[PDB]
Amino acid sequence: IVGGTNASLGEWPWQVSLQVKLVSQTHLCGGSIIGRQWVLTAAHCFDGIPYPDVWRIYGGILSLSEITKETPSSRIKELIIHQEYKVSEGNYDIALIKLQTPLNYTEFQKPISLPSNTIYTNCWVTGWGYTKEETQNILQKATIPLVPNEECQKVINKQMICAGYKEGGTDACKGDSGGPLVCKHSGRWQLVGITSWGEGCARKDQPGVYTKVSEYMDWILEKTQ
Amino acid sequence: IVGGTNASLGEWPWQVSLQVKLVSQTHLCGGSIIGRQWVLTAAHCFDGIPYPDVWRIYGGILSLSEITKETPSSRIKELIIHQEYKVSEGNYDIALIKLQTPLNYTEFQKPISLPSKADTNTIYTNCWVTGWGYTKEQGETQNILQKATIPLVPNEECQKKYRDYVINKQMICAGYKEGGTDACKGDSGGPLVCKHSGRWQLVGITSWGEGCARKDQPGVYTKVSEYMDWILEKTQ
Ligand SMILES: *[C@H]1O[C@H](CO)[C@@H](O)[C@H](O)[C@@H]1O
Ligand SMILES: *[C@H]1O[C@H](CO)[C@@H](O)[C@H](O)[C@@H]1O
Repeated sequence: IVGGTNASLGEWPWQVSLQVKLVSQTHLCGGSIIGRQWVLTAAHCFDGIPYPDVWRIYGGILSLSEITKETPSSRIKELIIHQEYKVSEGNYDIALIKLQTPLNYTEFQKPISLPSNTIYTNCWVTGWGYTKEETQNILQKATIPLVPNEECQKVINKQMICAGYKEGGTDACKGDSGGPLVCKHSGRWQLVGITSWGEGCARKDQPGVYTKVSEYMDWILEKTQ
Repeated sequence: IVGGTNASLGEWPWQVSLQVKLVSQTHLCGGSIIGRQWVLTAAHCFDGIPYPDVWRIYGGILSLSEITKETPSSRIKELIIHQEYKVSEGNYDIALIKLQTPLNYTEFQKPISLPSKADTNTIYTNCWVTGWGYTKEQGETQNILQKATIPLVPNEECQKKYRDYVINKQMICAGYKEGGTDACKGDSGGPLVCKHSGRWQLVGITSWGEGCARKDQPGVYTKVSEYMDWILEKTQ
């Protein structure tokens, strides 16, 4: 995350860190709790490392230093990458992770509501990725305005969402992929976007791109059975 | 394709024809669309004409005759031949083409999925080669795209079959013991694909041999899954 302030604990209980830890761990990507045994994240996070048993998932934390031997992790029972996703492009950048053991929610770990079709205000982003360019131990926060896609074009499908100041200076960078773009409306927080890609980490006029969760609901419901 | 049959329109929408204008414009290789601006092919296709500006790339067609000099072709912005490939030699025989201009996906022009490193134990039972190559050992390029189905022949038995050359892990062998069904001259760089699940996957790229359907001498194919890191690296 870049352009943004440090994270209160409990403020974003749905945020998880996906880590691989082959022999030792490493935070590679973010994700969102959406169900007791379900995390939503970006397909491209698993390009280099599609091996599910190697991944480890941590929620309800703020400082990655808190993770230790006696820190319960979640495991991937099943990794469901969209079938149209292809490594060479940013289309269909979405993935469901079915957890091995269903979580028991707390003050610090709870799900996000999926979007059920409007004009969002108060949209936010989070993550453990650097500002500018290394990895931060403490989760981060920045507020951002949606950019209409048709303007976003400066190929961007109906399945994408864009956000960013075109003055620039706040966006997400590596390690923030698969993390959530959320919005606060009808009094309720919703998960509107999944961070996917943008050229650079936004500088000046480069809005970031996000998978648009609402247009993948059929998919998500289909795959959760 | 020796021992094949006509493809239908839209059947193999990732298949492209790689041509060059020497005399009349001429088909020299095949290739596979793997993204809007990415085409995967064989590196030995450029052995004699390693000048990118010269090549025209055509997709979404069944008959090469459909191609008039008024049909729009894609051009090569960037030719990425694998770092370790050497010209006469048969290893690392793979190349990425970055197109000058994004393609438009249609019914007849689609990309094909690549295999995942987590697919590498998969046993594929339903495999196909397609191309405009010769249909007999000494023959002519074919107007209508050919298809042929052909079984994978495991590494060790394929090595047995080729005493003089070395068949490494980066390759993959397909053919019948009797022979008679194979890729021929003009099919190089084209796709070997396999249906697994409900999904087509690019499993190989036609490479060497071009014995063109000799007895017990399976066509040899570049094993795509072996190059995922390379591809991921080059396509960013
Ligand atoms: C969050 O808090 C850390 C403490 O490590 C500071 O580096 C900085 O104030 C950031 O906003
Ligand atoms: C509730 O679920 C938690 C998930 O971690 C387990 O520790 C346990 O099975 C309990 O029933």
